[PDB]
Amino acid sequence: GSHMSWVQLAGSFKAAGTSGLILKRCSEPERYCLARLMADALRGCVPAFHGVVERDGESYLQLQDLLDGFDGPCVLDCKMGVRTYLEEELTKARERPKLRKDMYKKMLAVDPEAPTEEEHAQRAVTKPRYMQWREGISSSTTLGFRIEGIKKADGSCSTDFKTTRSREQVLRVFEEFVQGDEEVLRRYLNRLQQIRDTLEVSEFFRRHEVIGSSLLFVHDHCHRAGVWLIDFGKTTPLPDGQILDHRRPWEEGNREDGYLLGLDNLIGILASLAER
Ligand SMILES: Nc1ncnc2c1ncn2[C@@H]1O[C@H](COP(=O)(O)OP(=O)(O)OP(=O)(O)O)[C@@H](O)[C@H]1O
Ligand SMILES: O=P(O)(O)O[C@@H]1[C@@H](O)[C@H](OP(=O)(O)O)C[C@@H](O)[C@H]1OP(=O)(O)O
Ligand SMILES: [Mn+2]
Ligand SMILES: [Mn+2]
Repeated sequence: GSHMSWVQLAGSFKAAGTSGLILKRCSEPERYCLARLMADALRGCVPAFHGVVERDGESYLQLQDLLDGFDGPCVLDCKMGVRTYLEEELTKARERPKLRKDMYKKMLAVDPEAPTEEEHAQRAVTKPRYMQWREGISSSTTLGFRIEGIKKADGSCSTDFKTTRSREQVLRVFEEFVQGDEEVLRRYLNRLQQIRDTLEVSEFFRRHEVIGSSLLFVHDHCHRAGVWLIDFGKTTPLPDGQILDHRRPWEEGNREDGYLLGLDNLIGILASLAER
């Protein structure tokens, strides 16, 4: 049905006046990206962007509500890429470190031996250090994606995936998500194959570093299944006609995100599940 229906039964999102739409707090990087994407090969792989609206003295993206076509949708959010922070965060952490006390807490909780003696003394870590740690205990570093959350239309949700890392651990999350619906799994795989094909020919994709975006998997008990790319808040244009392959390893300077390494692995796991 609608994401704000789920929000109410359970941020940056607000109910839209028009049926089938949702509002997201406007950010300049994401507005720029959605405008380019409506004219790109990837047009059909992202939510429709209808422009910006003002609601209580604040700018919102008018987006397609991806849940609108579905009867009580199941949603899985997959964060894509081997790297999940911009390179400029590394520069800022060196010259002008913003110590994050919150990120220290989240880290200790998962692994008490993870922080350094100095981080323990600071009770605080830099964003890049926190994000690099998150990448390594999840599947991000090795597979180039990670499961972030699952939501169901009753309000039922889980974000308990921070140590979901191995190929087989990831497969078991998708296995439980699709609940033996062969039609949903087949439609997901067909959609991911067509998405990969579109990304490989996209003018937008070859010219942009795609960081912190997700693949949103949506299905219902009527066996309807869709997948879309979302969240272009950290997607940045490459300088002066530079391009990425989105598969080669990230080395500070080269701006590689491993997006397609992730997608390749995600397709392989779903193809493996389908043969189980
Ligand atoms: N167009 C959409 N239609 C329906 N639901 C959406 C849409 N965009 C986002 N959502 C929902 O909102 C969640 C958060 O989306 P998104 O990542 O764009 O926002 P965010 O505020 O940057 O969140 P995060 O900090 O987790 O990255 C998604 O996982 C999904 O459940
Ligand atoms: O907004 P801050 O806290 O600076 O960063 C969050 C980070 O706290 C979060 O960690 P957890 O997912 O909570 O472990 C992962 C991302 O949502 C990240 O947001 P960006 O993707 O960088 O915009
Ligand atoms: Mn996001
Ligand atoms: Mn985000």
